[PDB]
Amino acid sequence: TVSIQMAGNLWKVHVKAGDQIEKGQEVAILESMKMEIPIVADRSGIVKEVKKKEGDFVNEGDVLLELSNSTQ
Repeated sequence: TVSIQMAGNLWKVHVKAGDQIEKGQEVAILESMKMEIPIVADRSGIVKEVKKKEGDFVNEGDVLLELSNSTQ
């Protein structure tokens, strides 16, 4: 699974089900602390599903997405 690491609102998201990501690739952006901060893939994989959308509330450990390689 991949998850947000801080409280905020999920400024934008760049994945969809069936997309592919690689460790350290950008995946979303998080608005908090009166800044915007990138969110990067904890691991590579095909995206199985996305659990969030643009502007949704997010938190530390709150899920962003699920993979066709999430350990498994």
